[PDB]
Amino acid sequence: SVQPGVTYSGEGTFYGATGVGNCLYDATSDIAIAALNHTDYDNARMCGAFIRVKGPRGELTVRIVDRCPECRPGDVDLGQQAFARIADPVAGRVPITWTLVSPDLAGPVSYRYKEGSTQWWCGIQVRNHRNPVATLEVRTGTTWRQLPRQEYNYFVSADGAGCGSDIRVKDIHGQTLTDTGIALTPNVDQPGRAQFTKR
Amino acid sequence: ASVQPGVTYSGEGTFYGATGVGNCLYDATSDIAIAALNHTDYDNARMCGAFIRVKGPRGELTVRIVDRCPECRPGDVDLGQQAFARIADPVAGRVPITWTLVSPDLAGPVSYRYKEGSTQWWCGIQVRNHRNPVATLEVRTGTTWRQLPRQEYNYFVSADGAGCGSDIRVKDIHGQTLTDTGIALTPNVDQPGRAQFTKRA
Amino acid sequence: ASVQPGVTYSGEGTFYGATGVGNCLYDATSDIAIAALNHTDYDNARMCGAFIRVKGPRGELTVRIVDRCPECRPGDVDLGQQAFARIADPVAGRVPITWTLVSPDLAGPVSYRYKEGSTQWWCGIQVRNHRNPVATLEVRTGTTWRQLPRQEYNYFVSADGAGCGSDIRVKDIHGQTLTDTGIALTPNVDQPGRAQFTKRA
Amino acid sequence: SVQPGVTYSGEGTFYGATGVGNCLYDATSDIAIAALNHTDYDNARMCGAFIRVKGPRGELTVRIVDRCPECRPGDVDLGQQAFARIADPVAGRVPITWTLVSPDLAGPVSYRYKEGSTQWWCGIQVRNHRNPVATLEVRTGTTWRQLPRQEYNYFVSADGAGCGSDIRVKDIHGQTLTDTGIALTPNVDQPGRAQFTKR
Repeated sequence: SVQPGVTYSGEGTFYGATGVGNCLYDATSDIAIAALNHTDYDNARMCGAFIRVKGPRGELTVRIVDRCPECRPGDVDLGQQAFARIADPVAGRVPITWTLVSPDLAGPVSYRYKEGSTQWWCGIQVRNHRNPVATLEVRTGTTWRQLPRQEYNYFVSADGAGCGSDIRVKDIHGQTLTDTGIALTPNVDQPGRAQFTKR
Repeated sequence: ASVQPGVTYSGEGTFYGATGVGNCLYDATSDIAIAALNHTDYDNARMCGAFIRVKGPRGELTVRIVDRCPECRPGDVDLGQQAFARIADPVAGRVPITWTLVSPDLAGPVSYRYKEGSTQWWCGIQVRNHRNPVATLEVRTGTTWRQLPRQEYNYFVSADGAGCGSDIRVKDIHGQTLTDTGIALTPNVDQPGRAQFTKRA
Repeated sequence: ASVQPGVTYSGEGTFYGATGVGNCLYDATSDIAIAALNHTDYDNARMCGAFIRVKGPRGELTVRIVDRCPECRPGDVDLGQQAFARIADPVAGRVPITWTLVSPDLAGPVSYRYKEGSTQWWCGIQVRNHRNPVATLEVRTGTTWRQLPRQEYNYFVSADGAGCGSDIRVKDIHGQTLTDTGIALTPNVDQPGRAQFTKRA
Repeated sequence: SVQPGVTYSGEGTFYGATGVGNCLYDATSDIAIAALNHTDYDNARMCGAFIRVKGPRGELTVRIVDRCPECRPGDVDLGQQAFARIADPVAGRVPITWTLVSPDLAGPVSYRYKEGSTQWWCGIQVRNHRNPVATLEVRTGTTWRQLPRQEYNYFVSADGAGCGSDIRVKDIHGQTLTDTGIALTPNVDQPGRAQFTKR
């Protein structure tokens, strides 16, 4: 699995990325985006990860927004303009190396309840996270309940437990941020009060 | 993450020739109160070592999960032969059951076991004697911590050796973390930690 | 193998900006009647290229499956935006639908496409223009045949190159086999076979 | 995936095999049985496969009856007495090489309906097959329906379609055997009329 501090080798390709994809983020005007190969995508664990990709002609930090099912471990399918920053587009497929980075990013994490969320059933997506998210939990009285991440990058409470309650997220470095006062309001990005530490 | 505390599940109970060995990679035991859990609820070993109180037509018994039943449906439990006779007529073969996760009295702290062949270059760690089911295990890497993915065979594995032999911390399904140090990198020896998870009412 | 001929399914229809590219690895198309199928029913690309007749409040439309929708539930279809408007009011966004597999009129035989980079050491073959969903693909190895496993990206792959460039035979979900020869080991070119699967009433 | 005509390398271990296991076969007095590592087991595709295993002290053909989740690709967890034919039990873990074989085996294939099979739901297991089975289908009028194999080595018709009808099985070599007159009778092994070719 993808780990910080490790340089991976693979192949870079490109596609018509818009920001929509398997991570269920919104379309973006930012070109520095990519789909990650299925293996490394890891059931959305790498959604929103920033990776710095080196190609024959340059390097660029991109955000993972999508999954590439036919790409092999180590492979990255960059957006068309992102690819042109690191390689000649005529080459089509080029050697790359890349690493997971913890970049500058302003503001706190935010939370988005999935369409149709209520106290009976809900899903939560984390947005604006500096480092990849490992887990999400919701408070159930005196204890907390982990919500399983789905490949489409929402953490789901299938029976509604904890929906509308306190939320806490833990990144891949082991840091936990706890958030109160997130309303049970589908389709709105709600800021928390903290960001993960820049590593 | 189907199985949740505070929920009563319905299903069918069957039995098999359980010895204590199985998909959770625990040891043979003389204890009767053991069972295999259906694949769905087993949940990639998240329910390994869980204690569930099972009610059948002839009684109730708290059993620990030591194995996985691939053909059993959600809600189903394949009990050890002697455990089944405590809650049902063995001649029946298959009976209606209800069950729930429990947080029982348990003596001693959690323990850790390094997998055969573990070194600083590759390792796996199994948790033993945990009062509540374990959700996650991490090892310390300098100033940060690294999650080790649990395999279906109930070891949390560090494929590149990072954190092997370092501090360990485990988080149960209720959200409580226990941190342990001084666990030596010694394969196939159970080593006690400092504490047990809280008993949940 | 959830989706079966002769069965009608209920679910929810939504829409997305479909261009024809997607998880089935087909080419961009100007055709209206395309859709993504929910992950469960997509079934590891078994439903790639399936034709389903979808009914919504405004009427019915036969669409071909070109993509997979991971967040959609069993029974759900994520139609192309223009296709959706044939069966429902786009302002509604999400509508009840019913649908079933169809065996439509289709011109010409099946065709085969070797994946980029296919050689004697590794190859993948995609089937195109098939009237009914494909179940299996095999390549001839001397006196026997070898199944190539379908990947979720809708190529049947020979991981070690065995049978690459050999005779090919495909079996549809109705159990009919078509055997084809003379398909060259030439990546990125659609090569026609000699026959189409039977039209099923 | 496991193919004929290839020599695989791995490690041999042993366990208390009785014949019961992930393939849902019955207990047997034959000691020449083994569990195959999860990857090569391949969702029961290798259930009932015969593999010839060479260890440091001997060679033995065993039948796959079970799955070993912690074993790596190429690894075989033999029954205790089978292991003792190819290695000293005190060694515990030994290098092995093995191949998929098409051995002598008498009688035709047989079929077993799973407990609880009816016109509304059924499962079918194939027994006494010389070569591994790839697919099983049941006849639905003028067409045939593939039944998906489960990891527990029954092919299941979730809605009962084809249950009690004609059955046909195709082995990994591409040979199809068709059988009529198999009754919808749970828990009995019913012989077909043919065996797969000895390759």
